[PDB]
Amino acid sequence: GPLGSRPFRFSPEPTLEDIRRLHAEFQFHQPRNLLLALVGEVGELAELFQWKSDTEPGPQAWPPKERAALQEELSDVLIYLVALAARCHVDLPQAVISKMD
Amino acid sequence: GPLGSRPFRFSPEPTLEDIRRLHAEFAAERDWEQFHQPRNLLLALVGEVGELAELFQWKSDTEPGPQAWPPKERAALQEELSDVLIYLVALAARCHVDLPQAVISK
Amino acid sequence: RPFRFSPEPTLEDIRRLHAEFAAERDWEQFHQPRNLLLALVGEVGELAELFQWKSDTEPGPQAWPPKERAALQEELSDVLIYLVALAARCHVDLPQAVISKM
Amino acid sequence: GPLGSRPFRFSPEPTLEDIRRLHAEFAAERDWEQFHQPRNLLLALVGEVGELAELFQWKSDTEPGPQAWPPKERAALQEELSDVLIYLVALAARCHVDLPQAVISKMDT
Repeated sequence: GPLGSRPFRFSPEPTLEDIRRLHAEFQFHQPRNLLLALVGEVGELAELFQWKSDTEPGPQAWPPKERAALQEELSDVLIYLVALAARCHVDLPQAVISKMD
Repeated sequence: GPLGSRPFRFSPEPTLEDIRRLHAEFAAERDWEQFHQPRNLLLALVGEVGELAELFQWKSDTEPGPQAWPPKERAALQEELSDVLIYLVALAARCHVDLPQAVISK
Repeated sequence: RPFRFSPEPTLEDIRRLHAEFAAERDWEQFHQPRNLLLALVGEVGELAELFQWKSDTEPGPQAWPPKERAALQEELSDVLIYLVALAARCHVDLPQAVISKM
Repeated sequence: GPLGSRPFRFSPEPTLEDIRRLHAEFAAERDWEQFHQPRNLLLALVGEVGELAELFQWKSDTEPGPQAWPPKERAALQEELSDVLIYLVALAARCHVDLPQAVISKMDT
């Protein structure tokens, strides 16, 4: 019915290419520095779930404030991941295809 | 000159959404959804982040750069980078977070 | 004065000290394997942050100024404590798993 | 009963200092001190944390549980927990941080 279960989907933009072009528009962008920075954000992301066990409600039912924190940490991880991949000259989008075979 | 010249770029596709749907299909087709719970995907991502760090662990800061890494290492790097990306996408989708939008927002 | 770790506390001391700090707070419900594992990943992240701005220059962390060294000690010990807590929750004898690993 | 539970405890040794020495000896024998710079050890630690995370990734916490896993898995667990501790010890030492003392200092507040 009209009140439930629309499928979840991502917006079509920005794309991985757009995201990279945005990062460079914003030294310390050495591979290991970006890798360490990624690890730090992955840690932030993990902090949000550490005490969130089975006995509790999942992320799509978390309070708007909590969800906002989740969107931020997920975002940070992606940003450094794109930056790192770019820096390494790895065609990230393609790498995903050259994988699934 | 007409030599080592290539303004590195990402291909215009797959898009993050293409990657999501792509991975969603691959899973639904194998009945993997049961494993795709948030903490599971989070821990899977951490596992892949560990694999990626392994490629850089003994690599010095003054060295050439991943760009100049032998081909076998460059291939491993491609795989791990994209392994981490796939799980990050799976995790955001499972949490119903529109990743692309959260990044421009960020 | 050659560098060394102090003789104690030991890993067992650490396990004990942590086990009591939490008990005196009724935190046992929070010490489930995956919870502790994720908390540990969280601290490894804090530790990583102290080094992303750096580079392995000859003068290492040993020459880091006071505030930065206090921070490194803190994050390092934060990681160790959750690791100890995780091992205990898993009934893994960490000290022995180590020697038996050589 | 006789087949019921019992208090869990770590062995009295090796100590953290003992572990630092054993690892130092190992890197000495194989000549790895040159690769054991702080950032290398951190990233190596991150790698082992990844190995450890893999053992738990598809396991719920309301499931059998580690103290009940198959011996082969419990063996892998022991190995990965050890790997994380070893690099942690190595990173600390390489940074001249008295790890045990840092714990005490922490507990003081």
